[PDB]
Amino acid sequence: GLREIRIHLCQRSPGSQGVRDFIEKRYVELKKANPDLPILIRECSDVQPKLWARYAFGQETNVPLNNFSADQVTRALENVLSGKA
Repeated sequence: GLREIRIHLCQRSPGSQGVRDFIEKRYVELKKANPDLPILIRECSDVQPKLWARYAFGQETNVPLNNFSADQVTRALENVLSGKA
């Protein structure tokens, strides 16, 4: 629903299991779940799990999604990116 999603990950600061879940368990699944969702796993940048989005709405998103769980992040991605922002 957008131009790009770049998860900035790393292991450095506050992280989550929901994030981790997404990262491992849900990665290939969100890649298939949201076909039109560019998915790049990125490295050390800020705290830890930020959601970079650069939508085709042409808006920015770069945010610590530490508080959200595996499915919910992927669905929230769809929420946000296919038509939240």
